[PDB]
Amino acid sequence: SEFGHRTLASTPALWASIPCPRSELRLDLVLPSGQSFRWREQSPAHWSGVLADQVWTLTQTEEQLHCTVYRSQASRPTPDELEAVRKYFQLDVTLAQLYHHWGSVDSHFQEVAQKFQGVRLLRQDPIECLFSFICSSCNNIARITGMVERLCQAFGPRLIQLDDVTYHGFPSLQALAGPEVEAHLRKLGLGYRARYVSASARAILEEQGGLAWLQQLRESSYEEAHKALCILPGVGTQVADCICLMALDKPQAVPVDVHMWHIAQRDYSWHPTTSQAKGPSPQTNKELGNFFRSLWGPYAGWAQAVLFSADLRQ
DNA sequence: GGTAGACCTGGAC
DNA sequence: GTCCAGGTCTAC
Ligand SMILES: [Ca+2]
Ligand SMILES: [Ca+2]
Repeated sequence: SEFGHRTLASTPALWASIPCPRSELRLDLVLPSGQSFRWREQSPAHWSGVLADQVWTLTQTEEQLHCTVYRSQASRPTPDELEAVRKYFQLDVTLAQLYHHWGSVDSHFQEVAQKFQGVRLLRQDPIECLFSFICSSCNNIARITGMVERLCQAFGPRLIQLDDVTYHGFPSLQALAGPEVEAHLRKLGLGYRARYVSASARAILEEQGGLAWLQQLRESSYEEAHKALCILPGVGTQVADCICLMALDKPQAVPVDVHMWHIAQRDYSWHPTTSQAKGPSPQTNKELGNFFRSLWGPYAGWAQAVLFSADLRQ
């Protein structure tokens, strides 16, 4: 059928697959795990969302990642469009190689890795990543997903509509820094986060040099990027790390939240050594992050995703 | 120089 | 009706 969300069976000629074994990527373990909040399983095993300013539907078989895009005449995705999908999932980074290494240096990682293959990091857009995680503060994933959706619906550009779903592109800096946005976001249920959304948008455009400043961070060292990000209102060590890890190419960045503290204590009998406190605090979180980096290496941020993801399913 | 309390809310024991 | 989720900010 020419309407609604497509499926592999429904409209064969509209799909193109990317070679990708299930071992290298599990959509069901990556898309809804708190990295990106804009993907939905509209129909069993099919995930739809905005990717590179267009709407897509993804679904995988044992060895392939099937992709279909909605733009004027319907047709299978082009190589360039697909190249964008390969880049979004950073498929050049071999998960099997990382799993092997982590497992080799962490008997526990190896035990959990057995049942949670295919967990990797998406390479996201800095702006979408920054505001989505500014909303992550003291918040659960489902609720975060709700705010972000309402936000994009209210300030994002309309793309296309499938069934009763109107997909929007993520809002721009200009739109987010616009007048009365805070109040509007409060009516959308963002709470105090509404202020930070507004404040960081203006801070970027009016004090840091705009979009480029943010994008430039992809060429800056992890320490540099993390330092710079914390300048923005509503951005702490936690959010700063999520952004470094998920959108600024800093794979050693490790977000330290309650989940990771629980993992640290329950699975490694970890405890602060250079800190006064016995629990989460600026000093102890920095220490935990260093512990995980020292344990997993340059891609500690990725290893962190595998466990964080497994800890949600539980 | 580290820490307790304010800031918002839909859903859960 | 408290308790809780990928925290951050700032007054002692
Ligand atoms: Ca929390
Ligand atoms: Ca900050």
